[PDB]
Parts: sequence; structure tokens; C-alpha cells
Amino acid sequence: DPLPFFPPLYLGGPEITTENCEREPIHIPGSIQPHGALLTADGHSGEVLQMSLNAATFLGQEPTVLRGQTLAALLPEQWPALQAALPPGCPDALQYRATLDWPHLSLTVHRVGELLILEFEPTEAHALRNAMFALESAPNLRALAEVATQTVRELTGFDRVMLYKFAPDATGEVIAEARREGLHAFLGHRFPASDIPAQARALYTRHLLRLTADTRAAAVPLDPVLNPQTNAPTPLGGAVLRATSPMHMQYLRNMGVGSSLSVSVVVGGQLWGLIACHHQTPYVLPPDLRTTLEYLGRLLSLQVQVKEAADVAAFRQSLREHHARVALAAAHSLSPHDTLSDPALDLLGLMRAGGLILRFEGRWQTLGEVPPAPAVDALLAWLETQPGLVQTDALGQLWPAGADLAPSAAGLLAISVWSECLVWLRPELRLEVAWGGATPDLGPRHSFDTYLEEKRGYAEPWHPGEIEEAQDLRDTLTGALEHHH
Amino acid sequence: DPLPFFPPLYLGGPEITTENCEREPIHIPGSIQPHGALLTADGHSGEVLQMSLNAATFLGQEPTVLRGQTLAALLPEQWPALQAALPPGCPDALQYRATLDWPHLSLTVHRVGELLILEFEPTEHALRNAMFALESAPNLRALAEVATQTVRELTGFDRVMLYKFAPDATGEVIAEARREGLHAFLGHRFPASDIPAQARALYTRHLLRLTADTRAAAVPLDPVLNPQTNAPTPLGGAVLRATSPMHMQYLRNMGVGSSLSVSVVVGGQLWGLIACHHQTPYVLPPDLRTTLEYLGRLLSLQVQVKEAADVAAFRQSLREHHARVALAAAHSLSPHDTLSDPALDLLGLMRAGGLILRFEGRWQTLGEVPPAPAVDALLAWLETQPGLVQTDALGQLWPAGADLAPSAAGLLAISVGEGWSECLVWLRPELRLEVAWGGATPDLGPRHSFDTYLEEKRGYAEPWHPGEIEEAQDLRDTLTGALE
Ligand SMILES: *C/C=C1/C(=C/c2[nH]c(/C=C3[NH+]=C(/C=C4\NC(=O)C(C=C)=C4C)C(C)=C\3CCC(=O)O)c(CCC(=O)O)c2C)NC(=O)[C@H]1C
Ligand SMILES: *C/C=C1/C(=C/c2[nH]c(/C=C3[NH+]=C(/C=C4\NC(=O)C(C=C)=C4C)C(C)=C\3CCC(=O)O)c(CCC(=O)O)c2C)NC(=O)[C@H]1C
Repeated sequence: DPLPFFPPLYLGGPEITTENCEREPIHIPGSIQPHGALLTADGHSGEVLQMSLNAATFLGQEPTVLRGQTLAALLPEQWPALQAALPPGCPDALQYRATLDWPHLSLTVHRVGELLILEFEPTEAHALRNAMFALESAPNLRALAEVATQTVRELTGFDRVMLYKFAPDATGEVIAEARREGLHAFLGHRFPASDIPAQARALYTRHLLRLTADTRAAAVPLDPVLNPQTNAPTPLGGAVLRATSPMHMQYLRNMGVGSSLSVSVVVGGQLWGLIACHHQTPYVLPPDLRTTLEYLGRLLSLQVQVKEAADVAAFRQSLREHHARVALAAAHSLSPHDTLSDPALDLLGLMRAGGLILRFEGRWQTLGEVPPAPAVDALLAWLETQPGLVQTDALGQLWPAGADLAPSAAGLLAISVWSECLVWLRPELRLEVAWGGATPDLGPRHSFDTYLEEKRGYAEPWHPGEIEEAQDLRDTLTGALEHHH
Repeated sequence: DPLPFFPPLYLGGPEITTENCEREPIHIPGSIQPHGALLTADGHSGEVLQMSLNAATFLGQEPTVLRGQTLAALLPEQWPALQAALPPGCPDALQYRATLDWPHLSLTVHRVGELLILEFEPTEHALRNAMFALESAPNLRALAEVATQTVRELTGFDRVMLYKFAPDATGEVIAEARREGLHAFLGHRFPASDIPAQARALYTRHLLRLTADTRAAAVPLDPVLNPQTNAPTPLGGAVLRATSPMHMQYLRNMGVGSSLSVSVVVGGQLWGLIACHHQTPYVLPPDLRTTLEYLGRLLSLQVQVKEAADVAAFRQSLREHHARVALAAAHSLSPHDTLSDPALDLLGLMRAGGLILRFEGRWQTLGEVPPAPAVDALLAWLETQPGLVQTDALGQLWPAGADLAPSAAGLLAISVGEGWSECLVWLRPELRLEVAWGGATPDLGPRHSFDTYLEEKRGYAEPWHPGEIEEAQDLRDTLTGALE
């Protein structure tokens, strides 16, 4: 549920700063980048309605001349096959493409609702093949990543290439970095969510590619801006040539980036990460090379979807011997305290939690480094109010009085069998983030160097297998409840 | 857990028929197809050990001459970059490739354990626009027929089919792009045996294999046994591998000169094949083969999105009925008199013809159900069954269940109380399903008949949709919570 957008600047809407850029209508700029021209057309008749101001440059004849022509006349040879590709009411993620001649031009076309949007830019006319196999036999998330980043750099010759992966909190972390020997190294830096805003993420989920060929160049509006059909903003998301919002363009200039590009790494209908890549000088990429990345980006999604899902399963098997023992031993004895209390079962080693607490039929029993008694009892009280299995790396944030006595009471992992329940406390960790410029709030920042922060109150993150293995026990444990009741 | 294989024919092993072809060592033929030559080499030194007999044809100099050369000498220009691609102890699913010159030759190389295996054969906006039609393909079928059509348009095959497997290792051709004139397999289930145990396992790892000429004979090696081990050579990763003669007759018996297929694999499991045949002999350029290999792995990533989504859209169609039955069940003490009410539409949730309810001794029924003394015996068996029981044919999971088929055919059972004191069940009536085999399903050798065989199996019932199976378990979580 991302925020709904304001009207644009060219329709009496407000102007942009840090506060309101969350709700910016990026998809309707009414303008494009100069490196290529752009025409719209009527869905049914094929009449050309809107043209770019620079439509006389690539085509070779003025906007006033062609503002009213029909595609049957202008593109007589393409128009027959073109319509067969783009049927009425289809998605906008469908792109037909062919090469053209003029006294060459690569042509990208798509359809949104009832309006056809054409794209025009030049074309010059075993890399990915061998690469694709190194992706297959890449033994883990990281190996994949660095092999993947390296591949894009070798193929496109960028000055920088990074594999940005997002987080649960919309932030990210550059996990892999192929770059020029000389440039600053972002590798291993978390950037805040705000750097890629709410709607941008949602637009990159549907459309898998966008770029900026020249950061300093100015935009080129349309003729007219409003779609004569609707008399309203034009949906330009599916177009490569879309005008990148000025906010981000300064963000790019403030790093020192002439040409930028990125590709969507999407898995399970959700924007998982980006392949970020920057150049120094202005750089217009041939359509062939852009398509080669678009294969590699969707390809790279299918590997993550296999490399993540597998790398947890291999960890899952490492903690199923301890699960096997605790399955049988728990189902035997009447005493629920005096079975799980025993260090033979290694009830701490299953989670690697610094402390634990056990509650069964009134008695509260503890083991490991745990807070004092009057503290614990108040911690029991809150867990009774909490609905639903509770898990957090910072208890202080989910409970204000929990930030107290941090040495022991920092992290947490709770499960219910709240009369008879389990819990695993975790000690405080002095984690040290690596932001690329700080995380508090003027405009877009000029500092992008290695900022640290030493946030206290947070603890070691629970691994996907450590979260799930606990729930597997919850199924088999509650089944042994009836032997008492 | 597939069957372990016999030794080959060229090492004193037994010969092949229908009975024993399940345990055939297809991966070690010790021979290849003539359309391209094949050389092995030492992993460390790069010395050439084994050569094909026809290695003098493409290369241009005899086997006796080069049987003992080193790759530093033979391929001086490739050898440096080649080793960097294939590090020691890597997987065999890694293929380096470059183009060559001779007084042209595409070169495919891979590494298994400690032996390098080279492959040699000639070389002379389609996939781009296609790839997008895959994205906006609205469903499993639309995807399929668009996908099959694409391969046919791209390769110009006489036939192209999207074979999808089943839980029972059978399949069903669900899409078919073909020449106007050829017999239509579209919609035909073939039995599991047609693609055997190990073959499926070998197509999981290696995503492509072919046959460029069905009638042509194989070309052995020189020597057959790997001088390193003195043992069979692993040729699975090679495109040029000799297709086992059994299948080659199976292909001839349909009337297929050139065949090819690509693995559609999802979640580490062989989901389906893109089957494609030609009439005349057909050696495909390596470029075109690679284009399919993109499209096949690509097509895997779309199924993994199109299946997983198309169930979620169905799941939402039966969560209003779930929402009502969540609240109404948690209210009343009477478990019978709440779920008995036709207001809750407890039949409409599953669309089951009949149901039965058991709670605290009382057995209550609704819908077309079998007579009382029958039901009571059906209760007895469910108490013996461990674990949630589901089957489209109860007769197969319970011999006395095949009786009284009109009502007692299909089944879907769930437990609330541990054991079977308080539990649910949904019976389903018998369905006269009509299969479309491409030649019959009983057991000489490989069959000559591939026409449209039907069977009218009685005892089976409508299959439970993935959402209908899961929605019932979602209720089981929320229902048992109202037991206390
Ligand atoms: C308050 C407004 C802000 C501005 C908004 C903004 N930014 C984008 C597009 C991107 N921002 C990105 C952030 C990064 N750039 C990097 O180089 C790295 C890491 C090395 C990060 C984390 C990225 C990657 C993009 C995508 C575009 C691209 O890669 O070239 C938009 C949407 C632009 C559009 O296409 O419509 C907006 C509105 N940026 C801010 O940080 C805040 C202050
Ligand atoms: C007793 C042994 C038998 C033999 C088993 C067998 N099958 C294969 C490989 C394949 N079999 C296939 C069967 C089909 N081809 C189709 O076109 C359709 C449906 C339209 C089916 C069900 C297919 C597709 C393959 C993959 C190769 C291909 O044809 O593209 C092998 C292994 C051969 C090899 O790769 O070396 C073996 C041993 N087939 C039988 O039917 C039984 C008699």
C-alpha cells in the first residue's frame, strides 16, 4: 500500500522536496530524454496524436508536418504485424520491436489501455552463453552475485556495477561490486529506503528496466503534453526514454554519475533487488546491449529463487538432529520443566540464544544469562497482552520498558504451545551499520562516504531456518500436550 | 530414489528389452552421433587421451596421429582462458564455448571430476519480442501455446509440444505447434515408462539433449575406457551423446527423423519438457540450440510465476465461505448442528457431492452418501489410517472402498481431534473419466501404435484442485482452535 501521487508540475501541482517526493508522479513527466525521439498514436485508427519536440531530428521532418498522420501511411510495412503483437486491453509490459531505415532506427512499441507508444533510437547492429552457465554452477548467494556483477561489467564496460538487494524495511545493502580500479567502493553499504521511494519500487516491479544516458542533459517535452484522447497525463512507464525525475538526477550528479542504469531482480511478484550500474561520462547504450541485460536480470531472478531457497534448506538439515531428539524426549516425561531444562537436549544450542526462559503450569524456569526475577515477571505480563508467536531483534522497539536491562533483554524469539509457552532471549549486540551518507533528514544529499552508526539495543538477526525450525517444534510439541491434559 | 543401473553392453552387461530398460546406463554409451566429433583430455596436463573414431573428419588428421598430444599444443590460443572457466572439482553443468578455424568449428567443453570433454560441430529480435509475450501471457495455457508457437517459428520444426509431467511420472501434451498435415498429439497423456526413471533424473541436471538423425549409426571412442580410470566415460553433459537405441526406435516408430527436447525445471524438480520433432534428418546450429536453452530456463521462470499465481487467484474465490465458517463454527457448542446447516454451504466450499460429519460419537451426514452399514465400515478404516487422507480413488487405498462406487469413489479427509474421535470428511461420486493415451498403457519391445487410444476407467473421481486441498487445511488450523 504505497502513497497515492500528486498531480505533476505541468498541471498546477506542487514542487518537490525531501518531504513530498514520496508522493511524486514519476510515471507522467510529459517529457523524455534527448538521446531518442518518442511518438504516441491512436489505438484503433493508428493516427499520430502526440510527438516529441525533437521528433524532427531522428525522423527528419517537423512536428507540425506529421501531427495528424496515420501509422498505416507512416509505417506501412510494420503496421500489419505490429497490431498482431499488441491486442486490445493487454498489459503494458508487452514490447514489440523491429529495426528501421531512413534516408537505421531501432523501434520499441507498447500499448497502454487504448494508446500506442513508440520509441526511436539508433543502432550500430557467446558472452551471455558462457556467462549463463557460471550462474548455474555458482555455489551460493554471494558467489552468484559477484559472478553476476562481474558479467555485466565485462559485457557493458561500465565504470561501476553493483548487486543491490533490498531488506524487510525497504533499505538495502550492496552485496557485490564490480567496478573500475580507482573509484570509491560502496560494496557492503546499506542505503536507506527513502533513497528508492515507495512508488518507484512499485514501478520497477512491473517494468524491469529504466536508465539515464546523460545526467546533465535537459528533458524534451511532448506536442501536446496531454493525450488528445483523454486530455490527461501520458503513461510513460513502459518507455525506456522516460524522463528520470530531477530529484534522482541530482542524487546521481551528487555522487558523480553521468550515465546510470539498473535492472529489476524480481522474485515471487516482489521487488527483491536491483542491478545498479553507473558510468562517469554520458553513455547511450545500444538497444541490443540493453536487451542482453534484460535476459540476464530475469535470468538472475530465477537463480536467486533457486540459490536462496536451497541455501536455507542446507542449513535446515544442520538443525534436524537436535529437533529429532527433542521430539521424542519431550513427548515422554510428565515434567515439562525437568525435560527441557536438561542441558543434554541443548535447548540453547538449537537457537544459539544466550538465554532462555520456560513457563509451564505456573512455574517459571530459566537457563542461561537472563535478567533478574522482578524484571522477568514484568516481561511475562507484556507477552500475555501480545496477540498471535512473537519475534524481534530489538524488544525495546516492540515494548518501551523492554529497552531497559539491555545486556540480557535485547533480542527475542517467542512461541506459544499464554499459560504454557516458550521463549528465547538474546543479548545486546553493538552492530555497526555502513550507510552511504547518514539516515536522518533540506534536499538530496552531497555526502556519500562511509558513515557508520553504533545502534545499541539491537541483537543478532534470526536466520530463516532458526525462525522456521522453532515452528516445526511447535507443531510436534503441542501434540504432546494432551498426554498431560 | 530411481533404480541403479547395469553395466553397459561394451563391458559384458546384459541386452535391452521393456523389462530391463528402466535400469539402463544411458549416460555411458562409449559412442556418439556422427554430426560432430568428440575428444577427451587430461584435467591437469591437458594431454589428449580418448578420441572419436571420426576425429579425422572434422579436424583433418588421423586418430593415431593425435592420440597422445597436449591441449597446450593443439589449442594454444584457447587453453589459457579455458582453464579459468572450468576450475577443479566444479559441477559438470558448466560449459565453456568459443568459435574456431581450420584450413569453422564451434567448440563446447565441460569438466567432470578430473577429465575435460570437448565437443566439435560446424557453425554457419526473435527471442526479444517473444520473451515479452511470455511475460504478459495471462495463464498456464496461454503461456504454453505462445511458448510452443515461438520455438516452431524460431527453429522451423515440423512439430513442437509442451509436455508437462504428472504426480505419477506420466504426462500430458498441453500445447502443440505443428505442421498442418501431421497427426495431433495435443491433449494426450503418455505413460511414465515412455520417459524412464533415470532419464528424468539426467534431464534434471542437463537441460538439453537431441537426436539429429534417427537412422544414422553411432561412432565409438578410441579407446572406450578412460585411460585414467579404465572405466566408462561420463557423456551426459555432451550434446553429441549417443541416444540409447530403445528410444531411437521409439522415435522411428512414430516416424521421426530428427528429435530434440529442452528441460523445463522448477524447484529442483523436472516439471516438463519442450518436445520437438522433425521429419527429415536435421543438425541444428549451436546458436539456435543456445537460443532454446535461454527460452527453456526462461520458460521455467514463467511457469514458477504462472502456476503459483493462478492458484492464488482461485484461493481468493473460496475465502468468503472460509470467513463465514471461521466465526460460525467458533460460536455454538453443537458441532453437528452448526456445520449441518446449508446456510454455511459446507458442500459448496469443496463442491463435493456428499459429506459426512463425526463429533463425539454422533455420525451425521449430508448429500448423496452411501447406506448406513456401509458408512460405519468406512469409519473403521479411517481409524487405522495414520496422518489427513486424500484420494480421487478410494478403492485403490482401500479394497472394500471400491464397493458402492456411485457415492464412495473420491475422498478428502481431515482430522480435528488427534486420533479420529472428532473429524471431517468429504466423499465424491464416481467419474467416468476418459484418458487419451498415445498407444495403450499395458505391457515385447517399443510400440508401433501411437494413435489415439482411450480408456474408460471407472472408480476414479474429479481431481482435487491445489486450492481445494489447501483451503481445507487452513480451516483445520482455525477449527481445532475452537475445540477447547
Ligand atoms: C526525496 C527524493 C529523493 C530521490 C527520489 C528518487 N530516486 C529515484 C530513483 C533511484 N534512486 C536510487 C538510489 C540509489 N542510487 C544509487 O546509485 C544507489 C547505490 C549505489 C542507490 C541506493 C536508484 C538506484 C534509483 C533507480 C534509478 C537508477 O538506478 O538509475 C526516483 C525514481 C526515479 C524514476 O525512475 O522515476 C525518485 C523519485 N532520491 C533520494 O535519495 C531522495 C532524497
Ligand atoms: C523400455 C524403454 C523405453 C524408452 C525409455 C527412454 N526414453 C528416453 C528419452 C525420451 N523419451 C521421450 C518420450 C516422448 N517423446 C515424445 O515426443 C512424447 C510426447 C509427445 C513422449 C512421452 C522423450 C521426449 C525423451 C527425451 C528425448 C526426446 O525425444 O526429445 C530414454 C533416453 C534416451 C537418451 O536420451 O539417450 C530412454 C532410455 N522409451 C519407451 O517408450 C520405453 C519402451
